[PDB]
Amino acid sequence: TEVHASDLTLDRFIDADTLATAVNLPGPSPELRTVLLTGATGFLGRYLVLELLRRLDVDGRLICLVRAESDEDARRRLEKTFDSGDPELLRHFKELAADRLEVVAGDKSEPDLGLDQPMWRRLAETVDLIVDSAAMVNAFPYHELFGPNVAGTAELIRIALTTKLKPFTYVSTADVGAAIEPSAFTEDADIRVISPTRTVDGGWAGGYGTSKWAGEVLLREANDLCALPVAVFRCGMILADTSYAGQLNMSDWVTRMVLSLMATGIAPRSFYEPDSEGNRQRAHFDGLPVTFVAEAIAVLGARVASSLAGFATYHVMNPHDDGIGLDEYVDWLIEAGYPIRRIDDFAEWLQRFEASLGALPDRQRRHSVLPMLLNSQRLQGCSAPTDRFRAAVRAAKVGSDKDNPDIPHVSAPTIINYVTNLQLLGLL
Repeated sequence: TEVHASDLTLDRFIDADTLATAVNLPGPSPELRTVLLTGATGFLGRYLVLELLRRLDVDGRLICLVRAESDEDARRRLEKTFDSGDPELLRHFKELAADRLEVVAGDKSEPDLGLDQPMWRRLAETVDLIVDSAAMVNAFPYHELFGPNVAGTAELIRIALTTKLKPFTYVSTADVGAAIEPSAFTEDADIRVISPTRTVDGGWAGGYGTSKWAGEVLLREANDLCALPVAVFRCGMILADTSYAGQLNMSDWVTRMVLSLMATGIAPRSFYEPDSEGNRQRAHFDGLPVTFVAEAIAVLGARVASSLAGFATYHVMNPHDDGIGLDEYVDWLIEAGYPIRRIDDFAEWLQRFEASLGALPDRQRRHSVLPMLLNSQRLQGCSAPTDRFRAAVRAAKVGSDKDNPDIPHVSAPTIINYVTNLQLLGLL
């Protein structure tokens, strides 16, 4: 069935009194004291916990909405996130969280975020910035129910419109642009103009692209109606990195592939079409380390709450023409001494690869790329533009290198860290 942008109007989710008051609500406080974060337990979210606490002053407070039976159960579920076989991760967390961290039980999709009236009112009064982080990022079994998704974003927008206007940071995805003409899929575009309609299946469930799309559309509406300051971050593939050990996005294509290449021992000569002379063509994989992405999001979203007016979208992606793609990742694994070899003919590799995945133990096979079965050599970022995000990264000096700040390149230790992590997790 078809869902239209024109149908995702705020009046269908938020009461008129709230919407009317919001037009005359005082514009945001330029002071960043209290931040509300959703999805703190997620892969990206846990990194945003760390980065948002770093941005906050000694008088600052981060409030994490977490799914649980009680606040004790929520605070513990999040404590366990940073107690994952790395003592340095736990030490940074505890230090940064000390007296500045509040964790509350609740569901984004439930009315009032599943919170008591006094808590909800307190949040509406005090919150200076809302950060809406996708609990699942880049997952293969991505199957989100559209109803609860959309209702959730509307509930966050509602708290952003209630007592004072709140800057809203929304984690989105590059997949929003899957069905859109490449020239039209830009950072400046109104998502409602360039993508007026989508589809869901018969069970009202949507793919990653459609899920985030609806959120962007609703935020555009909040911007039109009420001048809500909004920052949308469309992320590409987000990579585990070496900041901490043991932090893996198990369900994404990359983690599954590294697992599949390792456990099978076999890679192809090239993942991409060879040239006329049969040789390996320059390629680029669009991946960013999670540390960078969390930092970028925390820094660029937090500065709206300075007091930057307007609707902003950023393409959080790796746009370098650096010749660093899937074949290089394989090169790095081989060079590190891992038991992986390559078959010349892509076609043979693929027949053997599929067969060999079928021979693996139950758990491995399940967390591999084998379920994703449905092709052929790839083709080669430079697809989607990154002008706004790149300028913002350089302007805000996002990253370690404060002299030449830029979007990083993927290097070998990041890839090797995938196998290291998979071993600690028992999967290899």
